[PDB]
Amino acid sequence: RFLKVKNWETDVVLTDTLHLKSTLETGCTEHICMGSIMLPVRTKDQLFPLAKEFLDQYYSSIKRFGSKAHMDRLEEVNKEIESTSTYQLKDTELIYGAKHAWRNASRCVGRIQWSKLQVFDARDCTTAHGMFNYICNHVKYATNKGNLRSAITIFPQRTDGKHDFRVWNSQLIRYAGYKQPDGSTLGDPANVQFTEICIQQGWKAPRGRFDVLPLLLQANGNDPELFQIPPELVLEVPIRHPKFDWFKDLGLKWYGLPAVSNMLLEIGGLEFSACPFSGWYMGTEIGVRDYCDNSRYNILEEVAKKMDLDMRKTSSLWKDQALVEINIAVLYSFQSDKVTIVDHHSATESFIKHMENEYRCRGGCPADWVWIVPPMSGSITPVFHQEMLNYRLTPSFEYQPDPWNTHVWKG
Amino acid sequence: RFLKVKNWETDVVLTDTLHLKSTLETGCTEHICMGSIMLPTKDQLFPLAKEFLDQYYSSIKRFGSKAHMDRLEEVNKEIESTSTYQLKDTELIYGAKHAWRNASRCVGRIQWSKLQVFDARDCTTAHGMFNYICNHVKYATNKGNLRSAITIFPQRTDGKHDFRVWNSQLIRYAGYKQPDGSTLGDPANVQFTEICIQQGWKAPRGRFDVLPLLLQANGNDPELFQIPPELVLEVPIRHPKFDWFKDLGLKWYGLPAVSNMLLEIGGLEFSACPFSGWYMGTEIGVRDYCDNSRYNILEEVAKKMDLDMRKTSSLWKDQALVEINIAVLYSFQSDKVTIVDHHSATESFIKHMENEYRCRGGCPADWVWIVPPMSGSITPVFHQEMLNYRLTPSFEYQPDPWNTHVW
Ligand code: HEM
Ligand code: HEM
Ligand SMILES: N=C(Nc1cccc(-c2cccc(NC(=N)c3cccs3)c2)c1)c1cccs1
Ligand SMILES: N=C(Nc1cccc(-c2cccc(NC(=N)c3cccs3)c2)c1)c1cccs1
Ligand SMILES: C[C@H](O)[C@H](O)[C@H]1CNc2nc(N)[nH]c(=O)c2N1
Ligand SMILES: C[C@H](O)[C@H](O)[C@H]1CNc2nc(N)[nH]c(=O)c2N1
Ligand SMILES: [Zn+2]
Repeated sequence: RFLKVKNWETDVVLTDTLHLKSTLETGCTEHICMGSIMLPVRTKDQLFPLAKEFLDQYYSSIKRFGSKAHMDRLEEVNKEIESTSTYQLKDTELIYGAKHAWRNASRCVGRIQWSKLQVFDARDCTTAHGMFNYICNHVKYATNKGNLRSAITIFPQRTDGKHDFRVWNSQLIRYAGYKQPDGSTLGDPANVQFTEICIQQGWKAPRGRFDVLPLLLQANGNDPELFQIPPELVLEVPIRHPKFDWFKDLGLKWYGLPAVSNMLLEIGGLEFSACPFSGWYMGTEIGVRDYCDNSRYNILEEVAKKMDLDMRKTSSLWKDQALVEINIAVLYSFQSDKVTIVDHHSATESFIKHMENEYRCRGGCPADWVWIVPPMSGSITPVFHQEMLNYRLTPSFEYQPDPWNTHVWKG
Repeated sequence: RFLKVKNWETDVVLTDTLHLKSTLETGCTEHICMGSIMLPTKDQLFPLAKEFLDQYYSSIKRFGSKAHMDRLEEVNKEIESTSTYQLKDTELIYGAKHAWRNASRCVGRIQWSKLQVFDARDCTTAHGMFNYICNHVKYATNKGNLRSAITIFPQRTDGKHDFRVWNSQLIRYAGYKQPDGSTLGDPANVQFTEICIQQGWKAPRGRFDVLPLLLQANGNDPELFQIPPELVLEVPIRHPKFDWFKDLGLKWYGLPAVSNMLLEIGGLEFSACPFSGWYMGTEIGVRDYCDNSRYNILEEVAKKMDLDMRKTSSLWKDQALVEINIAVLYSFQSDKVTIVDHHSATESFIKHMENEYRCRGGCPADWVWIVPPMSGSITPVFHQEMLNYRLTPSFEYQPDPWNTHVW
C-alpha cells in the first residue's frame, strides 16, 4: 500500500511506503485519533523475532543481507538468547541502532543531523561513580566550549528489570525548583519534585533561582547516589536583549547543553534504560516553553510590564509581543557567546529538506505534526503546511516511568 | 473504552465516553496516525434516520414515547415509499446546531446553541437562492454586531438536482494572475476568479474586489449575481501606533461565511448550506495576509518597521506578524465589528470543552486545527490533550462543483 502527503503551500506530494515496515501501535483506531495525547521484561519467546528483524535491517544497511556473516550472526544471537535469555550487541550494531532510534524519532525536528552522532559505549560501567565519570566526559565532549556536538552515552541494558541502570534526572543539566510556604516557587517549577528527592538524598541546596541540580545515578539496580557536575563543565549563557538594556537586569540565564536522560533506547528488543543523549537547543524551547509557560519561569508579565505594554486586555497582544522579545533575547545571547543554537525558521526549513530527502532515499519519514510545529509562529514556518504521517519504527526512544515510582529501596 | 484527556498546564483530567457513539471514521489506524492530513439507498437511510431521531427525542426527554415511535414509523413509511424523507422544522434546527456542536475543528463552539437557522427548503431557482443569501448576509452582519446563522437549501435527491454555492465563502476577494507574472488580489481565488470571468463577470481588476456569487439550483448551470455592496461590511486596516500602516491600503470583510460544505442530518445531505459567524483575528492577520500563497505582505511590513531582515534569527517575520495581528483586532474593534482574539477564543473553548465533558461526556476536538497559527503555547489549548472523532449530524467537505457539474 502507498500513502501520499501533500504540502499545501508548495503543492509537493510525496509517497510513503516506509509505514509498511511499522511495528508498534499509535494509540489511534479507525474511530479515534489520539494524535495530541502526550503518552498514548521480555522472554526469548518475543526476543528472537525482534533480534532477527533488527539484524536484517542492520545487514541491509551495510549491503551484506543474506551473506555468510549475516547468517552466522543470526545463529550466534539465536544461540545466545536460548542460552542466556538475552544477547549482546556488537559495537557497530550499537552505533547503527542508536543513530536509527534518532532517525526514527517522529517528534524530533532536528533529525537532519541523525547520521552525525557520537556514540559512547558505556556498557562496561558497573557503579554510579563509573556512571558519573562517563557523564562528565559526555558533557565535556558535547559542550566543546560552545561548539556543540551531538552525542549519546549508552549504559548496560536491562536484564531481569531488577538490576536497572537509571539516571534519575530528566536532563543532565537542569535548574532546581523550590516551592515556598507562600505557594510561590523559586527557580524552575518543572523540577520541584525532583529537587525534593535530591534534598532528601542529602543535597545541600543553595536555594537560588538558577542552581544546577546534582546528578542522581542508579547502577545495577542499586539505590541512586548524588554527584555534583563540576561547574567548569556546565556552560551557561546570561540572557540579554540587543536593544533593551533592562533585559539583563531580569537576572536570567540558561545552560547551553540540552541532554535528555530519562528515555529508553530499544534496539533489537534490548532495553537501554539509561542512554542520556544531547544535541543543541532550538531557541523556542528556552524562550517560549522554559521562560513563558505559565507552569515554568513565566516571565511574560515582568517583561511586558517593563516594555510598558497595555496589559489591561489580551486583545492588545501584549503576551504575544513580550514572547517575541524574549525569544530574540535568547538567540542574541547564545550567538553573541558563540554557543550553538538554532532558531525555529531555520530548524523547520532544514527539517522539510530532511523529510523530502527521507521520502526519496528511504520511502518515508515518520513525523508528529503536533510536536514538529514550533510553539510560536506556527504558520510562518514551512512545517505548518506540511501533511505528515505518524508511525513507529524500531530502533526507538520510548518513555519509561519515573524511577522513584518504581524503585525497590535496598536502604 | 473510557478515555482520559489531561491538561498539562493545569493537571485537569477529563474522562471521555462520548467517543463510543462515534459513527464515521478518522483516517487513522492502529499503525498510522493521519491527524495532520487535511482530507482523510433505502437500506443505508433508515438506520441513519433512526439513529438521528433517537438522539432527537432523547434531547427533548421523550425517548421511547408514543410521539417518538410514531415519528420513527412515519419516517420509515416515507422512506419505504419515497426513498427519502423530510425533516420537521424542529429536527432541522436540532440537526444544524448539532452539526456545529460536533465540528471538531471549530474553536468557536461555545456559541453552538445560539444559531439562527433559515429554512430555504422551498427554494427552486438561483434567483431564489440569491434572495435567501442576501437576507442571510444582512441578518448576520447586523451593522457590525455579528450573529451566527446558516441557510439550508433543498436536500440532495438523485444527485442530479443539486443545489450548490460555487463560492467557497459568500464574501471573498478576487484573484488575477498578471502579465507581469505575479498575482493581483488574493491568490487563493485565482482559478475561481477566472471561472466567474469565463461566465461573464466584468472584474473591476483591483486588489479587494468582492467576488460575484455563482449559484446553482436544482442541478442547473450556475448564475452570476453581485451582492449589493451596501450588504458587504468592510474594515479598513490600521495600526494603533504605526500611522504608515494604513498606507499599505489593507481592508478585510467582516463576515466569514463558509459556503462550500455539505451538511449531513439523519442520512440526508444538504449540499448548499452557507453558514457564518465571525472572525478570530489570526484568520485574517496570520493566514489571509501572511501565508506565502495568500496576500503575503510580511516582507513589506517588516521593511516599514525598519527591522533587520538580514537573518531569520532576528525574528523579523515574528515581530511583523504580531503588529499585523494587533492592527486587525484594533481596526475591527474600533469600527464595532465583532471579532475575537485567539487568547479569548481558546480560553472560551477550554470552558466549552469542560462544559461538554460534564454535560455530554466529551467533546470531539482536532488539536491541529484548534491551536491558533501563532502564539500556540501561550494559549491554553496548546497544553490540552484532545480526542478527535466523527459524530453525526456533521459538516463534511465535498468536491468543487466545477469538477462534477455537467454543462
Ligand atoms: C542536534 C540538535 C537537535 C535539535 C535542535 C533537536 C530539536 C528537538 C526539539 C525542538 C524537540 C521537541 C522538544 C520538546 O518540545 O520538548 C525534539 C524532540 C526529540 N528529539 Fe531532537 N533535536 C536535536 C538532536 C537530537 C538527538 C541527538 C536525539 C537523540 C539522539 C534527539 C531525539 C529526540 C527525541 C527522542 C524527541 C522526543 C522527546 C519526547 O518524545 O518527549 N534529538 N528534538
Ligand atoms: C461564532 C463565531 C465563530 C468563530 C470565532 C469560529 C472559529 C473557527 C475557526 C478559527 C476555524 C478554523 C478555520 C480555518 O483555519 O480555516 C473554524 C472551523 C470550523 N468552524 Fe467555527 N467558528 C465560529 C462559528 C461557526 C459556526 C456558526 C459554524 C457552523 C454552524 C462553524 C463550523 C466550523 C466548521 C465546519 C469548521 C472547519 C471546517 C473544516 O473541517 O475545514 N463555526 N471555526
Ligand atoms: N515534557 C516532555 N518531554 C520533554 C521535556 C523536556 C525536554 C524534552 C526534550 C526531548 C528531546 C529533545 C529536546 N530538546 C533538544 N534540543 C535536545 C535534547 C537532547 C538532544 S536535543 C527536549 C522533552 C514530555 C513527553 C511526554 C509527556 S511530557
Ligand atoms: N482551508 C480549508 N478550508 C477552509 C478555507 C477557508 C475558510 C475555512 C473556514 C471554515 C470554517 C470557519 C472559518 N472561519 C470562521 N471564523 C467562520 C466561517 C464561518 C462561520 S465562522 C473558516 C476553511 C481546507 C480544508 C481542506 C482542504 S483546504
Ligand atoms: C497540513 C496541515 O494539517 C494544515 O496546514 C493545517 C494545519 N492546521 C490548520 N489549522 C487551522 N485552524 N486551519 C488550517 O487551515 C490549518 N491547516
Ligand atoms: C497536549 C499536547 O500534545 C502537548 O501539550 C504537547 C503539544 N505539542 C508539543 N510540542 C513540543 N515540541 N513539545 C511539547 O512539549 C508539546 N506539548
Ligand atoms: Zn491519529
